Amino acid sequence: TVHIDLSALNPELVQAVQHVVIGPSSLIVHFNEVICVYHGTLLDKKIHCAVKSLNRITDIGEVSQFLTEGIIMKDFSHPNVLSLLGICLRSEGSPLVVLPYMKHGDLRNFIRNETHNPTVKDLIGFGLQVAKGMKFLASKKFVHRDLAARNCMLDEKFTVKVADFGLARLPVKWMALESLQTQKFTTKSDVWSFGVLLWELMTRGAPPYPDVNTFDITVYLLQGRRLLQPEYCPDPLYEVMLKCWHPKAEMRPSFSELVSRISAIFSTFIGEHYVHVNATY
Ligand SMILES: Cn1cc(-c2ccc3nnc(Sc4ccc5ncccc5c4)n3n2)cn1
Ligand SMILES: [Cl-]
Repeated sequence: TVHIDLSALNPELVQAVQHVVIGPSSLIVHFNEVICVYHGTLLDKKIHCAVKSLNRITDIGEVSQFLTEGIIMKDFSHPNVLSLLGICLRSEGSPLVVLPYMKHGDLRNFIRNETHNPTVKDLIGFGLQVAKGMKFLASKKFVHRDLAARNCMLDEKFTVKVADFGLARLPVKWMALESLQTQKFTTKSDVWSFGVLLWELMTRGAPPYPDVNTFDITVYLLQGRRLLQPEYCPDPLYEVMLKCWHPKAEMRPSFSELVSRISAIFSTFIGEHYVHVNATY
C-alpha cells in the first residue's frame, strides 16, 4: 500500500533510460490474453511481444536499479540472445518488461513434444545456436548461472534465444563441481551447464540424472561419474560434453571453441537421422 512518487528519481538516470522506455501509446497490452506474462502489441509496424508484469516497486533505489539493469540489458544485442524491446514504469511503480514474442516457447518443451520430429542435425543446430548466444554473453563478461534447455526460447524462424537473464530472469544438476562446493559461478561453470544442455538436446528433454537425489549430486559426481552418452548423440559431440565437464574449470573449452567444434560436427549431417525418445526417460 506504499505510495511512490516517481518524480523523486535522479534526472540523469531518467534521461539515460529514455531509449529503453516505451511510450504508453506505443504498446497495447492484451491483459485479456495471458501467456505473470501477457501478449502485447508494439508499434514501429505492428510487433507481437511478451509483456512481463512485475510486482509493484515502491522504493526509489529499487526503481533506480530496475532502470539501470534495463540500460545494460538493452545493449545485450545478438541473434541468439533474448532482446529487451523496452520497459514501462506505470504510475505508482508498476513495471512492465517488454520482450519479443517467442512463438515456439521454451526449448525444453519444444524438443519434448512428440508431434515434433527433430533430426540429429536439428538438435545439434539448436546446441550451436545456444553456444553462439553464450559466446556473445561471455564476451560481455556476463555469467548466466542458470543455462538450461528450459531457459532458452524459440521464435517463429526456429531461432534459439538464450533467455532467463537480466530483466527476463539452485539448479544443482546443471552446476559445475566447483560451483556446488563454493557457490561461485564463472563462464567456465556456464560451460559445464552448456554440456548438460547438450545432453538435454540429444535426449529430447530428458531430466538429467533421473534416479539421483538433488541433494546428493556432489557425492554422485565425486564417485567419478558423468551423464551417459545419449543413444542418438554422435561420439564427437559426447567427447565435447566430456570436455565441458572437465574437473579443472580452466581446462574446459571456451564458448568460442565450442562454436567452432560444434559447427564442424553440425556440418557433417544432412538431416536424415531422426531422434526418437528413450523408453526409460
Ligand atoms: C516453461 N517456460 C519457460 C519459459 C521462459 C524461459 C526463459 C525466459 N526468459 N524470459 C521469459 S518470459 C517470456 C518471453 C517471451 C515469451 N514469448 C512467448 C511465450 C512466452 C514468453 C515468455 N522466459 N520464459 C516459458 N515457459
Ligand atoms: Cl541428421
